[PDB]
Amino acid sequence: LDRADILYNIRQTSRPDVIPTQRDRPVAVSVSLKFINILEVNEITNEVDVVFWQQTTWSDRTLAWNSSHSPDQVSVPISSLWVPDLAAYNAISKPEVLTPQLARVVSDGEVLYMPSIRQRFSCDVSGVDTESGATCRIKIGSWTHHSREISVDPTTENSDDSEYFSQYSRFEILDVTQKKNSVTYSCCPEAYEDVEVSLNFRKKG
Amino acid sequence: LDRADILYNIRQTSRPDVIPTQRDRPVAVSVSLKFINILEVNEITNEVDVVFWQQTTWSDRTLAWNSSHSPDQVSVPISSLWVPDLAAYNAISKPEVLTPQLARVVSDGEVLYMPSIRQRFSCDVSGVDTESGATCRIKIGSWTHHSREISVDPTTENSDDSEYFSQYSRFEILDVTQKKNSVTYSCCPEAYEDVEVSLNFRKKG
Amino acid sequence: LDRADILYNIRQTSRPDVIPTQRDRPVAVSVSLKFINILEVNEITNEVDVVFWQQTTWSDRTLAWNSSHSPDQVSVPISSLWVPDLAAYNAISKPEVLTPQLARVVSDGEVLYMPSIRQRFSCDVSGVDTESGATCRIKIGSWTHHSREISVDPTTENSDDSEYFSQYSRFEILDVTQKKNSVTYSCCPEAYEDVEVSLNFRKKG
Amino acid sequence: LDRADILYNIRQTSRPDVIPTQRDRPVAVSVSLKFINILEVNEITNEVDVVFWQQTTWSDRTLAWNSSHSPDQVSVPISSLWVPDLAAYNAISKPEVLTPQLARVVSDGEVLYMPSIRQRFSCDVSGVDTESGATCRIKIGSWTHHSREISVDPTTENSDDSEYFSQYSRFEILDVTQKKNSVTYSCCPEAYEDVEVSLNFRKKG
Amino acid sequence: LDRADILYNIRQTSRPDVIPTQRDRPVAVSVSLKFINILEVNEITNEVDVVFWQQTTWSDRTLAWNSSHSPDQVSVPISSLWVPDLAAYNAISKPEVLTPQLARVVSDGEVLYMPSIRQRFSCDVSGVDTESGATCRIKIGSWTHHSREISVDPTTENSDDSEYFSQYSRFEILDVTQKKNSVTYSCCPEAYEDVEVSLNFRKKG
Ligand SMILES: C[N+](C)(C)CCOC(N)=O
Ligand SMILES: C[N+](C)(C)CCOC(N)=O
Repeated sequence: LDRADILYNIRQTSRPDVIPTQRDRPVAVSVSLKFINILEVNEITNEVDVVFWQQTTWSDRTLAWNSSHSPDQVSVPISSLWVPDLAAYNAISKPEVLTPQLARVVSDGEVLYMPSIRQRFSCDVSGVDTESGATCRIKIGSWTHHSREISVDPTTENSDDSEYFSQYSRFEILDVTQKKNSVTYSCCPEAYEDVEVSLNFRKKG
Repeated sequence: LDRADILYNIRQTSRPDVIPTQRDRPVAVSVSLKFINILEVNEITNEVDVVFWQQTTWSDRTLAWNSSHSPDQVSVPISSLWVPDLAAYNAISKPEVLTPQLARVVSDGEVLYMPSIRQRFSCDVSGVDTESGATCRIKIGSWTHHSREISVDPTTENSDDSEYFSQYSRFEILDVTQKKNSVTYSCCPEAYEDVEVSLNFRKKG
Repeated sequence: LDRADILYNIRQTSRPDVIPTQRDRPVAVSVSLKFINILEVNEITNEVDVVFWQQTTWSDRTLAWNSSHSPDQVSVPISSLWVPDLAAYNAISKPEVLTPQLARVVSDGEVLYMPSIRQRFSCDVSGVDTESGATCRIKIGSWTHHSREISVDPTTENSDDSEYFSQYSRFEILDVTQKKNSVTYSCCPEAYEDVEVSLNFRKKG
Repeated sequence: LDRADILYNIRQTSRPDVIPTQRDRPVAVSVSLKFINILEVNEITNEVDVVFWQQTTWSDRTLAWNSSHSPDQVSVPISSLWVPDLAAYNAISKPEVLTPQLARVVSDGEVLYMPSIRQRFSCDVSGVDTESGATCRIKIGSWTHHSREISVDPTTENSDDSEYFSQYSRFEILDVTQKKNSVTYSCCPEAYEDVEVSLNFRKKG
Repeated sequence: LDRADILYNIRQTSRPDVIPTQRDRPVAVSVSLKFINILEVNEITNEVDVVFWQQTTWSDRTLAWNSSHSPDQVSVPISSLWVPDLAAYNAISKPEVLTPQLARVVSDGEVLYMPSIRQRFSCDVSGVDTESGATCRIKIGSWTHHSREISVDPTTENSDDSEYFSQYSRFEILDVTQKKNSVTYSCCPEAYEDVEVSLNFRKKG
C-alpha cells in the first residue's frame, strides 16, 4: 500500500471526535515534556513563560494498516485524528503551538504527536536566584475524560534533561522529574488523571 | 450503542442553532465560577484580569440515548451542540478559552461544559490592599435569550472557594458569593436573567 | 411551526450575501451606540479605547414566518443572515466583538443585532481633564452600500446616556448625541450615509 | 436579473484561484493609497504605524452580467472573487484589515476593493520633526505574479493628499506621490512590478 | 490547456496530505533565508525579532502538466499543495506570514514557495554592539519527516544577503552563511536534516 492510499483511508474513516477506547480499557496516553527554553520569569507574580516539546503518545487501532509492502509510518494532520484533550491546569495563556500540526502514525496504530509549545504558567518561582533554584510544577491531564477513559503516564527520563534546552537562555535546568496523580474534583464524581512535571531551574551565574 | 454510534448520532442530528426549549419552559442553565487565578489588578483603572472555570450546566433532551448497554457519558465538541449564549456584561476583553472545547454529555441529555477562561473585567477594585479586600462583581447572562427562554441558576457548591485557586497568586480569596438577578433593559421589552458573582479578594500581606 | 423549523428554514434559504432590498428602496438600518466603558484615553495621540453596544436594527422580509401558533422571535447566528456592512470610519483597530454573534429575529422580519464591541478610535480628546470635557466623535456607516441601498438613522434619545455605563470607569459621560449625515466623497459618485455619535466625556473628580 | 441572482451566479462560477487573464495580456491592477492616519512613529528604529485605504481596482470579465433591467453594481465577499496577491514589500506586520471584506463589482466586470488597513512599515523616518518632514516610501506589488500576468499601476490623482486624513493625528501630510517600478531581481529573471508610494509627512508644530 | 484548467486539475487531484515521494527516495527540499529586516534585539535575553523571505523549493511530479500550448507556470494557494512541514527549531514565536499564501508551480512540477515571515528566535546576540557583531544561528528542518523522506539543503551560494535588506534598519548584515546538518536526537531513532543559517549582524555605528 502506498503513502497516498494510507492517508486517504485515514482521512476517509478516521473519527477525530471518537476516543479510540478498546473494549473496557482506558486509552493509555503517555506525556513527557522536554524543555527547550525559559523565556521570562517573575518571582513577584509567580509567573513563568516557557517553551517545551509536549511528547504525547497513544494507541488508535482504527488507523492501523498492513505494512507488508508498505511504509512503516506516515505523517498525518491532527485534524484527521482523535487527539487526547490534554490541558495544563495551571496555565494562564493558551498553548501557542510553534510547529506544524502533524502527528506521526505507525502501521500498528501508535500515534506520536510532539508539538513545540510556548505557554505561560502560574507556579512556584521563589528561589529562582538561588543555588537550589526554583521548582515550577506543571500539571497536565485530560480536561473531560476521567480515568476509566484516559490514563496519563510519564515515560522514563534517562536522557539528559537539558538535551534540547537552549544554551543561550538566561536560565539553566538543574532537574526535571515527572509523577502522576488521580484527583477527584467537586464538579464530577470520577477520578481524573494527571502528569505533574517538576521543573527545578535557576538564573545562571 | 457504542461511543462512536452515539457521537455520530449527535453530530448528524444535533441542532446547535436551536435552543432545546421544552414546551413554554425556559432552558434552565446553571452557572458557577470557580476562580483559579487573579493575574493582574489595577486599583486606579478598576480593571481586573482573572482566570476561572465557568461551570455551565443544562439539559438538551435531543442528545439523549438509551444507556442500557452503552456508555453513560461522552465528550462532544461544543460546535456539535447548542450552547447557551452566555456573556459577561462587564467584560472588557473577549473570553480567552484556555482548554479544549469539549462538553460532557450524559445519556439523559444533561450537558456539562466547563472551560477555563482568562478574561479582563471592569469592576470595583477599591480596597484591594486592605484587610476587608476588594469586592469585584462579575455579571453573567444570556446575551439574546430573555427569561422565558433561558433562566440562570446561580447555585454554588459550598466547598472552599479556593479549592482550586492558585496558592502562588499574589492575591487570596476571602469570599465568593453568587446571586441571581432579573433585569428589564431599555433596548427590549422582556427581562433578562443573570448570575452575579461577587469575588471578595485581596493582596497577600 | 416550532423554533427548530423556523431556524432550519432561515438557515436553508437565508442569503447572507444578499441585501434585502424591498422594491427599489434602501434598506433602512438604524444604529445607536450605548457606551459601557471608556478604558484608555490619550490626549497627546488623540486616541480613545472604548466599549459600547452597537444596537443595529433593520428589516429582512425573507426571514419572516407566520407566527399564528409559533414563537414570536428566535435567536440566529449572524453567519446565517445578511448583516449591514457597517464600519466605524475613524476606527484604528478592528472591532473586538465581546459577545456571542447571534441576532434576534422577529416573525415579521425585524432583526436586532447588538454586539458589545471594544474598539479604539482617532478623535478629539482635547479637554478630557476639563469640566467641559472632551467631545469624541465616532462616525459609522456602510462601507460599500451607498444611500440608495442603505440608509442609516439613529434610534431613540430616550435611554439615558450613562444608563449602562460603568460606574467604575475613570471617566464619566456628560452627553451623547447622535445625528445622520449624508456625504458625497470624491472617490465615489454616490452619497454615503452615516451616523455621527458625539461622546462628550471627562475624567472624574 | 435581480441582486440575488447576480450574487448566486458569481458565487457558483467565480474561480478565486484563477487570475482573470484575457489573451496573453496582464491583468491591469491599479493601486492607490489614501492615508487616514499616522499613529506611531519611531525615528530611531525607522518604523511607522499607519492606517490607509488601499484602493485596488481591476477587471474580471467572468463576473459580468447583462445590466438591461438589472442593478449596475453589487457588493460581493472577496472570498467569492479572485483578488490580486498584493503585498507591501517593506511591511513588518501583517495587514490588519479594519473594514468588512466586501468588494464592489460593476456589471461590466470592474471590481473596486477598498479595505482600510492598519499596518507597520520599515521606512525613512529621518527628519520627521523638521519642516521638510520625513519621506516614508511604501512599495506594493504582486507577490507571485510577474509583469506578464499582473501589471500594477498608480491611479488618477486629482484627489487631495489629506482629503481623508485625520485632523486629530499628531502628524500632518505635506505630500503623497505615487510612481511605478519594474524590477528584475537576482533570483528570478522575470520582471516584477510595483507602485511606490512616497509619504512626505511631519510632526505638527 | 489554459490557466483555469491547470488550476482545476491541481485542486481536484492534489493530495496536500501526501509527501510527493518518488521511489523510496527523499523529497529534496531546498531552503534559503533572505533577510529583509532585524526589528528588535535583546542582548540580555538573547532574543531576536526578524523578517525574512523563506525561499523554499521542491518537486512534486503529480502537479505536472504538458506545457506545449499552455502556460509554463501558475500561482496556486498552498492549501491546494503539499508543503514541507518545515519548522525553525529555535523559534520562540509562531511564524507570522506577511504575504499572500501562494506558491508558484512550474509545468514540470517544481514548486517555489517564498513567504515573508516575521518571527522571534532564541540565539546568540552577544557582541551585537561590536565590530565583529553578533552571530545568530537559525536552524530549519522538517518537524516530522526524517532524512529518508525529506532532505534539506541550502540553495547554491552565488546569490546575495544584503540585496534585500532594509537600509533603514538600526542593524546591518556582515555575513550570512548556510550549512546543512544531519542530526539524530535521543528522542527518535531516525536522523533529521536541517539547514543552519548563520546571521552575522551588528548595530550601525
Ligand atoms: C475538573 N476537570 C477540569 C478535571 C474536569 C471537568 O469536567 C468536564 N469538563 O467535563
Ligand atoms: C440587553 N441585553 C444585552 C441583555 C439583551 C440584548 O438583546 C439582543 N441581543 O437581542
